[PDB]
Amino acid sequence: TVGSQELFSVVAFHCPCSPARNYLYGLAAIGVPALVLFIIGIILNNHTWNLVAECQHRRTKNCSAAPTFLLLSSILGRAAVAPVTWSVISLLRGEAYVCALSEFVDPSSLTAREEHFPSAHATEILARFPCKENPDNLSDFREEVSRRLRYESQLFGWLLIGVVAILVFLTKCLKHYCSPLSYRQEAYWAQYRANEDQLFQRTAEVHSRVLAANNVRRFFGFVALNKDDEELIANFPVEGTQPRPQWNAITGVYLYRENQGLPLYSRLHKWAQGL
Amino acid sequence: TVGSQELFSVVAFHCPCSPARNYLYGLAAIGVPALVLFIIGIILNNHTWNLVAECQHRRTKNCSAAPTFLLLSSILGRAAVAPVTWSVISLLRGEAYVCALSEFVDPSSLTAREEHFPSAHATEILARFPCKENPDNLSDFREEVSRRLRYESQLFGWLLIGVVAILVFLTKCLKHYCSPLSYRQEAYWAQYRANEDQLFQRTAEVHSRVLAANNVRRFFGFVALNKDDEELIANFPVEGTQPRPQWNAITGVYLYRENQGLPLYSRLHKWAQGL
Repeated sequence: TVGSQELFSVVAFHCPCSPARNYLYGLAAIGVPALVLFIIGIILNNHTWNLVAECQHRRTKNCSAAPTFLLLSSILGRAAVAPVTWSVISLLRGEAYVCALSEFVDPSSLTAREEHFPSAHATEILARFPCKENPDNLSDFREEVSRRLRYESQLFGWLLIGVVAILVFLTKCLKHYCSPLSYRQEAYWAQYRANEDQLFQRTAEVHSRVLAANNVRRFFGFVALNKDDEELIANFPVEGTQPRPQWNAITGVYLYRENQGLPLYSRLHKWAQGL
Repeated sequence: TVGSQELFSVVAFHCPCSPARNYLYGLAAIGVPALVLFIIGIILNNHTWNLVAECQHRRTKNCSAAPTFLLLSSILGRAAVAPVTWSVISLLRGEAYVCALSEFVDPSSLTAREEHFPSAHATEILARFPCKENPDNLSDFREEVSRRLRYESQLFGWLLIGVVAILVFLTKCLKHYCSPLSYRQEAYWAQYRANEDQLFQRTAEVHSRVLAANNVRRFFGFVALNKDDEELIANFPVEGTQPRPQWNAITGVYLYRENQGLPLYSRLHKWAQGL
């Protein structure tokens, strides 16, 4: 609240009342926060790196661009919410759009009201309306064009949130309509991927810690463990880790080939059933 | 004073702050009072009618256009003082001239001050300066152009009163330099014309009254006189009046022919010496 206002004050809009310049600032303050939120949505997502590790060394578009497209749909479903929550919250606030298109209004009524105002004065005085710099001779006209431009901004924001709503609906019906499986089995697959990822993180931490303890014990002569780590060395000994081709056989896109009719829900499962 | 202000209020200037119109009003309020004062100066002068009676039935430009020119110089000396006292008192007041040439100023500084003001707005806002209708953005500019135009008006008024001063000086040196006589004899001639005109008016009233009394006495049987008129009938009887060619021999321009060297100062004197 307090720190939220103290951070929202610097990011707040300040319309530069200048023609052919304010619309560039409006485009920046709309798009560039939406762009950085979009790119950190791709950054925060981990399955993007699964995709790039799938296509870099394998160089395999052999299946199709459609499993990559469904993966990318999950990517943008995690990611692209952040640009579109910013674009609509700017558009319905309308400040960026009035600062954008204040210098594009038909000045005919303004020229009739301002005793034949010339386009050199008209475009510049149109740009000065979002700073409320209109005089008393044009304050009502500035309020009228400000309300019409606020209308256009809010209508564009509502149309954009409507079309992204129908877009997310259509990609859900596409994902369930181009599905190679049920929706109960897709839920089982989602729970399998969550269980495998959580179990794999926990066992990677445990196996890495046991390997580190064996190396340290080889160095010093002993190790410094809590009782939990003493139980870890007691329970799960290691002779050696896993080779890098065997590690490469695990990563990649989540396949759904079915070995001998029985399904394989991930590449680790494919690798385990392959042995 | 009080009635003078009550009459000066209606004749006072009211500048119509409108372009290509206010200068016509300034030209009217300068010239037309000067024109009517000039024409009533010709009307009030009686020697104009002496000139037109000299040139109408005689149709005689036989002497020259120069005695007519000296007579007309006396005409305008009596007359033309009234237009030129009006033109300078309007010009030094400056209101007619600022109302005239407010719509002719170079609007370049006004266009630079008024954010590229167009000539459609500039000429009309130039015309509105003599009503002090400039805003705060141009009040100082209106004061500057008003003072410069007041300068131009007062300088033109001073130059006009200077040139009419040198003009009246040059026509006096012309009249004394193209004089056919002395200046003492010209003073004697002026006193002769005044004495002849006054004596002729008095004896015309007296002789007309005695003729009217003789006609009335022929009608009723008597007359109604005061004691002064009784003395008038007692002193100056009339048999008959004077014929119209003899009356035409009196009127005309004041000649200065000299019969046998001895001068004749007016046409009555010429007529008397001719008998």
